[PDB]
Amino acid sequence: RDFNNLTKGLCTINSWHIYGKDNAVRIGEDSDVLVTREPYVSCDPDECRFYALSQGTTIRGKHSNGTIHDRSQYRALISWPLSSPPTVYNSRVECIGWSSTSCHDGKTRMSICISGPNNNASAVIWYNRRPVTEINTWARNILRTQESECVCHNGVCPVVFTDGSATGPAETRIYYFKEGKILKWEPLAGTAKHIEECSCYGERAEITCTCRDNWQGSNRPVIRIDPVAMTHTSQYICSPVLTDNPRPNDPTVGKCNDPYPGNNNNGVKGFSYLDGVNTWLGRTISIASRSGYEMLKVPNALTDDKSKPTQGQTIVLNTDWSGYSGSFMDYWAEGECYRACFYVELIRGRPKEDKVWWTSNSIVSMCSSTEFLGQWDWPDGAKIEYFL
Amino acid sequence: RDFNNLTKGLCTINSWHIYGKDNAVRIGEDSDVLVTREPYVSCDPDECRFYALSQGTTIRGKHSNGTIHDRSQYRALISWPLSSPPTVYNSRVECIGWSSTSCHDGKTRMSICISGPNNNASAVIWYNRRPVTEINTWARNILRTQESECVCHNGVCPVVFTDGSATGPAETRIYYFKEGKILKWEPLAGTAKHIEECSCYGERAEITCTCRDNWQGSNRPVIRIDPVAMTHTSQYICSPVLTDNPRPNDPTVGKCNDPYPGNNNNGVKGFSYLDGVNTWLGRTISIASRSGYEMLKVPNALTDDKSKPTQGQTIVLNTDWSGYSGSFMDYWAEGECYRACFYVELIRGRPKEDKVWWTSNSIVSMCSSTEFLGQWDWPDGAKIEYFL
Amino acid sequence: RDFNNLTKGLCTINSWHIYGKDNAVRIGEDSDVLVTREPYVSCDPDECRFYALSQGTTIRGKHSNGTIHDRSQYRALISWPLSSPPTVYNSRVECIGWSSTSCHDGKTRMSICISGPNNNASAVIWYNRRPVTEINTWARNILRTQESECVCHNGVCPVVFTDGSATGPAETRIYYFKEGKILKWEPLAGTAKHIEECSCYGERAEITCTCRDNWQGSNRPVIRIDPVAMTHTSQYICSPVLTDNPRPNDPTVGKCNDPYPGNNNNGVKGFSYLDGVNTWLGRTISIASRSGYEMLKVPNALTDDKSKPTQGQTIVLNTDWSGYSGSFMDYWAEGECYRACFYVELIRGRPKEDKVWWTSNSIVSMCSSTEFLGQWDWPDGAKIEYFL
Amino acid sequence: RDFNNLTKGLCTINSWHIYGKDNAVRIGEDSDVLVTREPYVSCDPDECRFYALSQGTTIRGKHSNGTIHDRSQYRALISWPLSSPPTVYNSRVECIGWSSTSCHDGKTRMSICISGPNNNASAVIWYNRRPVTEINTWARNILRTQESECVCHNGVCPVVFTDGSATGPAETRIYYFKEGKILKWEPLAGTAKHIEECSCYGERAEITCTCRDNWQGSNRPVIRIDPVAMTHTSQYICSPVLTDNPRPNDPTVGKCNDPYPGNNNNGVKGFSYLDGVNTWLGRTISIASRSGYEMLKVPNALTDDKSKPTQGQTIVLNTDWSGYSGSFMDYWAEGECYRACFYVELIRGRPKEDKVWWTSNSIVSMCSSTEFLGQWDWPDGAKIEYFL
Ligand SMILES: CC(=O)N[C@H]1[C@H]([C@H](O)[C@H](O)CO)O[C@@](O)(C(=O)O)C[C@@H]1O
Ligand SMILES: CC(=O)N[C@H]1[C@H]([C@H](O)[C@H](O)CO)O[C@@](O)(C(=O)O)C[C@@H]1O
Ligand SMILES: CC(=O)N[C@H]1[C@H]([C@H](O)[C@H](O)CO)O[C@@](O)(C(=O)O)C[C@@H]1O
Ligand SMILES: CC(=O)N[C@H]1[C@H]([C@H](O)[C@H](O)CO)O[C@@](O)(C(=O)O)C[C@@H]1O
Ligand SMILES: CC(=O)N[C@H]1[C@H]([C@H](O)[C@H](O)CO)O[C@@](O)(C(=O)O)C[C@@H]1O
Ligand SMILES: CC(=O)N[C@H]1[C@H]([C@H](O)[C@H](O)CO)O[C@@](O)(C(=O)O)C[C@@H]1O
Ligand SMILES: CC(=O)N[C@H]1[C@H]([C@H](O)[C@H](O)CO)O[C@@](O)(C(=O)O)C[C@@H]1O
Ligand SMILES: CC(=O)N[C@H]1[C@H]([C@H](O)[C@H](O)CO)O[C@@](O)(C(=O)O)C[C@@H]1O
Ligand SMILES: [Ca+2]
Ligand SMILES: [Ca+2]
Ligand SMILES: [Ca+2]
Ligand SMILES: [Ca+2]
Repeated sequence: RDFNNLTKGLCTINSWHIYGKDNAVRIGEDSDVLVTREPYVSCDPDECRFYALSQGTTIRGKHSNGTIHDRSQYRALISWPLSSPPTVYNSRVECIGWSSTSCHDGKTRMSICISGPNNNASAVIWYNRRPVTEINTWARNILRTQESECVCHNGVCPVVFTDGSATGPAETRIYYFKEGKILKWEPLAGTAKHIEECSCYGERAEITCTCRDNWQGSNRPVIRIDPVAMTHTSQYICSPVLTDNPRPNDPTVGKCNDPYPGNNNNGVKGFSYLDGVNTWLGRTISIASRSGYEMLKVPNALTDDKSKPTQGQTIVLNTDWSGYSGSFMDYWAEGECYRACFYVELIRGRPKEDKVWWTSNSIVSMCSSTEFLGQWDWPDGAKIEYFL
Repeated sequence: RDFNNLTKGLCTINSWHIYGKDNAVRIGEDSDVLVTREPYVSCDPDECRFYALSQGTTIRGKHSNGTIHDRSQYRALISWPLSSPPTVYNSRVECIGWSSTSCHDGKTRMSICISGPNNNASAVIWYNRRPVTEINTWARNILRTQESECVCHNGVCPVVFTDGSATGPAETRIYYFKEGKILKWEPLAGTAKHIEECSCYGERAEITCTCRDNWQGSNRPVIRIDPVAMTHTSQYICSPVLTDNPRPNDPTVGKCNDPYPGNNNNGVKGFSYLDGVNTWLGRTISIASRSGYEMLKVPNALTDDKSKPTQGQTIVLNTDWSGYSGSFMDYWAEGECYRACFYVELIRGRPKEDKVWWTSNSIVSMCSSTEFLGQWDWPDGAKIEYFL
Repeated sequence: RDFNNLTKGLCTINSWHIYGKDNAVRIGEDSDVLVTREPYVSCDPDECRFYALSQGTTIRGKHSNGTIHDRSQYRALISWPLSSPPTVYNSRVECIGWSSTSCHDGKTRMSICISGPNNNASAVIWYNRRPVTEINTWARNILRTQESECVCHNGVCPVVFTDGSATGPAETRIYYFKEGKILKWEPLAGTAKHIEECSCYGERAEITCTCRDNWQGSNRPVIRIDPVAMTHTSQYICSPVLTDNPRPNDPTVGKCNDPYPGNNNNGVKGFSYLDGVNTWLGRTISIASRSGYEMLKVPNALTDDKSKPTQGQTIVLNTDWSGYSGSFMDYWAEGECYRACFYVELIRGRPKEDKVWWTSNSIVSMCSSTEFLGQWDWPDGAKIEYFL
Repeated sequence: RDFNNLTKGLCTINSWHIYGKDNAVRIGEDSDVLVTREPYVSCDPDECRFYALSQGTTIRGKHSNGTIHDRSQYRALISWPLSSPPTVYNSRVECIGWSSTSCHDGKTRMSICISGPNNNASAVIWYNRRPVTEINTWARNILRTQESECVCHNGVCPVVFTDGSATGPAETRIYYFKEGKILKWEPLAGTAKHIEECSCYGERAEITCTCRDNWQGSNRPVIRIDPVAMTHTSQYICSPVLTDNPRPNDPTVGKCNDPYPGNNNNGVKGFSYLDGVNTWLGRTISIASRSGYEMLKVPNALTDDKSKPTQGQTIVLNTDWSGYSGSFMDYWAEGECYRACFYVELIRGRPKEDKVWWTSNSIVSMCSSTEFLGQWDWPDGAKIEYFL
């Protein structure tokens, strides 16, 4: 009933514990599970849920053929109970479209879906499950947003959008929403040169987003937002522990204010928690494909251009498929600190497994522990041969 | 807890944004989706839902054979969560029958289903999910009603019924319900010559219904209802932009008080928003079949017999199947005006696609934006060949 | 929150309107619908539901083979939303067993299931969805009860049980429950000679049950219960309009205090509303099998041994299968009178349709109207050939 | 809203009445039922539910192949409505892992799941459906817990864990949780020599757990816990009525403080109610396999090393498969005493039925009656041949 404020710091991250896993592809082999991609997790004050972009067809359905494609009229933001699969029967549609974000402000939820042709897309902003505001494309080139949850502070929920080229300069804007209405927007500033798919979290009245530089950067750009002043800055993770994909091999020195070069015109959505010595980065294990997943403790990664790992945890083996990854937290949990969480999208099917005509995924997520817990690896678990 | 009153005017309609889409036929290829037709959308104070007439069988079911037929003992008004498909497992039965309307009065919902043989049908009026009033056929020839939501003002919810010929004069009545009980009824008056399937909306204490003249009219008849005085008038859309189907080509001058001739004994359910310069008409793109769908801004369409379009938006391409269309609004949304919405029924199967033995549909709906948003088209999306 | 009292009389029954229909066999041809039999309907203060005895298998399932049998360890009382089918996914288990009754007292629901071998059955009485009281077989021969709803007055809910022979004298008891606990029980008294499967309703502080005399009677026995005094009487419907099945042809004079002879050791569950001139009897149309269903207005049927029909309504054609029938009312509806309702079980499969190895049913129900409504017939609607 | 206290004694157990049965394997032959094992039952103040460890696949699914294995990344604690089957669509995930316990403290529920590799497992303790505490393996050898409900008193919920060898001494700890946080833990004390899979219940401020001595004991070890002092003792059931499996034949004298020998390195989860003369033991009927199930009244079983049965009830015939068994009660029921309940896991498939490639189960549960009720037997009911 009151707006949530980001009054807590991050809990100390000494390891990662299992939080949720839906095993959707394994289950959907013989049940009515929707084809998805671009998943995430997001909490309300009373419940945490899985989110994704449906493809408007089940995996066993004949319409799963062609679901490698990102943008169609048959996609929607859906949510469903934590660690359940996204089924026809339990999935709740938040809005229609092929790019999305969602977050709860303490009173109710804002959800945003973008749809349309590449040269004529529009965002619709829903609040309390009703449409409130619409925003037309400004650069006529795939208006797109975070693909993971936004974050609110005292009713203000900033959102990062990009419109324009994926392979060159583009037009990124930060919109400050309150009750679904635009209070303010700003063009991107600071030293980040290209922004896509920001993964955001909040602590002590500041919002930190780790994004994707698709054009040039194999280091990740970072936007930090003041939701009270409604202003921001941007830079890159200084660390030579490079966290995009594909990427070149790790150097000994990163770049703070420019893209680390070697790979152009590609990338993957990812995240980090940047908190002094309590800093952890996620990356694919493979430098070449969306394969494996690990967390690395890299003290002062944001500001130290020579920072290297001091601790890690494997999440997905390099012999298993990963995908997108992003940040969320339960802002309504008990205790004195916010417990960092993340999910990894485990992509199955095309293009890496082309004996099937579909592309989908399942989800695994973890939250931080102050213990030093033993590690397991967490693969999707399905046998593609079963679908043949 | 208090009855809703129609105290707001329409918001300015500068374009249409995507509101919901269930992709039911695509999904139902490989999941337990009910065969439907005659869908619509209707809001409660806390939730908006999809509605339709079930055929009492799934699409993949063997009993889907013969579902081209309109009236059987196996039909029911069902509702289900917005943008979900109507499945066996999530569909809520409102009442039994093969013609329906439904609306929430601010306190609770009235639903009306008609059933019976052609010469002996009866309406049952449910209120708060209990049967309250029954009305026997008066002309012994397919008692039938709106096939989209009714509208209430201070507890009074008028409903348009017709009984008698589809190809000649018939007996249309306006019933004024309150808490499921008949306060009053009137025979149709004014200059409309035949009435079927009224699509209604409310603003500033007046209810406007755009209907179907099946007998002679390719322009659409309009009934306007005063729910306080419980009186009405009727006429036609004066505009030469003709909105029934099938229809002749558009002339340069319409008819205000008579059917525009050229096509007899056929039609399709449709709608309009008639609000001075803020007037938008829906129509099929094709003059010959239920094919394509567009919105056209036609200032003063109701009263100006030479009014032509000043703006439009394609909703469904002429190379895709459409169907019935109708009006609803979220009367319980925030803000200072009512946002116009509509749905289009996207019919698949018979008679146009006769390699399958069924007829069903999916739903797409839009609401108005005060922005000038880019357009997409929104087809059903299923491949009939998959069902062979 | 207070116990319901039976303070109203019956509404005037001038005809019957459609109330609910699940089309379960049609739907279950291609969806996960449970095999059932012995269905009924029962209301809570906020909701009316369908009830039946599951067979613990779907209709398309291989375990549907053998479901002609009445009593197994795999049966349960289930309930589900009105006019939905009883599916694996929406069916709520009330208790385990192969004979049941259920009713809401205004505060919460009592449900009773009997299970066990023929010579060692026991009833368990649940109240507020917890087990409270148990009753062991007293005659060691299929302890059994109503197979339709019980009725409560000020917290007292009487229930009719029988234990002993189906083809000879047996031991019938009336148990008076309050909050799941036995206040009192009585052995059957009056002139009814054999009692099974009582269909009960309540009005003006009196409960009337129309039952099945399996041993000798083709007229139906009637128990009338005073739930305040906790006493009862019994007799037969005096009317020569005979309402059991199988039965001989109607005579011109019935029997008030003895079984009307001609058919031994068989019958079907049925019901009536006995209310002076406002008296309506249900029966199968066929005298030989569970085929067709009609309602007949038979003024003073209970007390007039020459009473004949003055009005009727066909519910199911004689060319369609029927089955069990029973009474319920919405005791929590608005208005000044209780509206009589009933359901008919539409049995499909064995023994009448033996090309399938299963037996199941769907449900149709009607409530009374004070109008003289036109009639339709309401068959199950499934094609058995589809299941071959 | 207040913590529950164990203020009542056990009701007198004169027999066992049927409480719930899901028939999951029968149903899942033709519906989307999850593969499970290690089930139990547990009540909240408003609802009792079935619980089990999913295998993250349906039974008909191709991924059911290999589900004989106990520990994978695809397992989760799920719960679902009482006597329903665990389906994809109705199952709620409590946490991720391959060993679990769960209990409600009167205010909210604690659930515990352990996951990880054998040498590096960890428990996560959820409370109010959020992760609160984590515990790393202490002996690096399959950290594991009860596989049935825990019990709380004034907010304190003790839990028994074991880590280390299954075939030798191991390290068992009793953790005392309150609101998901560790108040205290103790190493196992008393004369029990090996502890696994404790089945617990509470009465008069004391918690009694009957466990599994896998290493040496065919009598069952017992831990009794004081949740106020947070202290415990342990011993064995003195009775010569031996209740583990496999086991040697019953002797005439048991052992109170040592394992009864004859069978090493194997066992099954089981339970008892130890209450002076009101003492009942469950066991498999077979001494060799998980076959049959009976309850035996064995006065003073705990303390009398010559105690023999005075009464019994067969639950599952020796010609039917059983499995794990455990205790729960509805601590929130009305009345003056706690009614003892239990479930039996009915395992189907491997290793005993190896013509199928899966292993799963269904559930049956009973609660005590103060009547002397007739008995039935309660098999799983599925035909394995149907799955071939
Ligand atoms: C809105 C949209 O189409 N987003 C798509 C993006 C963009 O193509 C890139 O961010 C380049 O801008 O990336 C994906 O293709 C990918 O890499 O898996 C998936 C995603 O659906
Ligand atoms: C999941 C999986 O099998 N990953 C393998 C990948 C992929 O096969 C290709 O990168 C895709 O083209 O290749 C590796 O050489 C790599 O990139 O580190 C090794 C890894 O074992
Ligand atoms: C009650 C009823 O049968 N309504 C049917 C109507 C009427 O036939 C026409 O309005 C003529 O009166 O139109 C349809 O056939 C149609 O055109 O798709 C469908 C609809 O189910
Ligand atoms: C969805 C679709 O394919 N529509 C086509 C229709 C139909 O084929 C017929 O009208 C049905 O008989 O025909 C058109 O000539 C028309 O009417 O404008 C062109 C349009 O492309
Ligand atoms: C408890 C029980 O077995 N009830 C069964 C009864 C009894 O056999 C009769 O009432 C004779 O007592 O009738 C049926 O067989 C029937 O006629 O369709 C179905 C029902 O399940
Ligand atoms: C549903 C149905 O087909 N009913 C028919 C029944 C059954 O075939 C047999 O009674 C069953 O053995 O037979 C009749 O002669 C009858 O009894 O009145 C006519 C009726 O048309
Ligand atoms: C955590 C774990 O693996 N538990 C497994 C246990 C242990 O192996 C034994 O208790 C020996 O410690 O027993 C089972 O194998 C069994 O006997 O059916 C099933 C269960 O899943
Ligand atoms: C369910 C079942 O069939 N149980 C039978 C079992 C099993 O076949 C084997 O014990 C498994 O190997 O064997 C018995 O000799 C036994 O142990 O008492 C008899 C019993 O009838
Ligand atoms: Ca990049
Ligand atoms: Ca027309
Ligand atoms: Ca009889
Ligand atoms: Ca053992």
